Amino acid sequence: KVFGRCELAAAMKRHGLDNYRGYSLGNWVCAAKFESNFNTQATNRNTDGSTDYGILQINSRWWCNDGRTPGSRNLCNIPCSALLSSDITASVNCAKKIVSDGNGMNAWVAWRNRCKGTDVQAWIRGCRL
Ligand SMILES: [Cl-]
Ligand SMILES: [Cl-]
Ligand SMILES: [Cl-]
Ligand SMILES: [Cl-]
Ligand SMILES: [Cl-]
Ligand SMILES: [Cl-]
Ligand code: NA
Repeated sequence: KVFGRCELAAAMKRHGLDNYRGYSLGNWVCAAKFESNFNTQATNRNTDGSTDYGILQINSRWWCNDGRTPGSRNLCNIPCSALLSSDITASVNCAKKIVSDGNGMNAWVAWRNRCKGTDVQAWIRGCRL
């Protein structure tokens, strides 16, 4: 599923991301834009052999099991394929674990390079929430 901007903001708000670990909802929408273009089906291979999955590009090195990243962990206790669902529940729940790990939203390279320090409230402007 390819979400619209406000549609995703609403889904994220309902699943408790707004101000989760102090990150306002715009930060999460901005991160999803630039990680996946709001597409739950997005996948990208990394150099190390791990793959990033879903709307928040969650990596199989640590967070999910894809059966092809040897020596990796599955800290969210989910198949990576669960992160590609039109239902963002699994992604949001695993994102909460990531953002709690110590590095905040710096875990998301697109967030650090394209969202951090910018006017992220723009991403939820005009939305009904
Ligand atoms: Cl929308
Ligand atoms: Cl947009
Ligand atoms: Cl915001
Ligand atoms: Cl699994
Ligand atoms: Cl959803
Ligand atoms: Cl933080
Ligand atoms: Na893994």
